[PDB]
Amino acid sequence: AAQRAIEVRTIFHMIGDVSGKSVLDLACGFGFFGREIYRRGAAKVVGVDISEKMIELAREESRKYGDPLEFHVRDVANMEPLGQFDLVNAAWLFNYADSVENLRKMFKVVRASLKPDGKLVAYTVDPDFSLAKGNFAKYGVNVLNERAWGPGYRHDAEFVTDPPSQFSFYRWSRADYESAIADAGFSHFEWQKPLLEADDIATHPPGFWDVFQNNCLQTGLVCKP
Ligand SMILES: Nc1ncnc2c1ncn2[C@@H]1O[C@H](CSCC[C@H](N)C(=O)O)[C@@H](O)[C@H]1O
Repeated sequence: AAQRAIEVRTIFHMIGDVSGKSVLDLACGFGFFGREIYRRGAAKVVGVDISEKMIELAREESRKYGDPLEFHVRDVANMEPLGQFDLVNAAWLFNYADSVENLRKMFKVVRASLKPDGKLVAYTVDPDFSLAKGNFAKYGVNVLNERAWGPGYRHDAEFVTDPPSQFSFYRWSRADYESAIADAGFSHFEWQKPLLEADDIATHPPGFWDVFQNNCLQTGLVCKP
């Protein structure tokens, strides 16, 4: 999966120095980002996922490496309050909101989870992605279709793995994201193009990254109270 290196680089560029910070890792899966955030010096990391199966995995991972991550099974859109943190990290949370209403609830939960000087770092589907402009299979995500779903779009996809793992997500428009951000009470936000570097260009055949730059499936997003 060639895209994961760039995603990790972009996320940690947005996060910056985590030393001594408290961190809430939303849609945490098995804990990849929260666990690495801790490795780089975070004071405290809490992970939340809606899947009991994923949290069971995430807890076994922390047992294997002996790290102090704490995990919770919760639906972020309807989340029991969990305190306030210096940093909320949300890699692949918002594209699982199945309605604009649910996207807006998620941004409100995030804002309630933030200290006044805190920040949200998020990775999500670029609203401008258009399936016709090029698939993302060569970067690790095979987008199979694109269907209108209310004011947004539904995509069925699969990770280019063995076996290829199927999943489904939602692409909400930039205007709906920015409305959810503003109405949740974030005074500032910035979209972050993924940090494709000269080193990436040099280590791949010419033009390998053209579709990635012309029709990126991913985007970063940083919001501050
Ligand atoms: N409403 C919701 N609340 C919390 N977690 C959710 C959710 N909808 C989907 N998820 C979780 O979000 C995850 C997306 S996969 C991303 C996992 C991890 N952040 C990583 O980057 O590796 C899945 O584990 C899924 O269970």
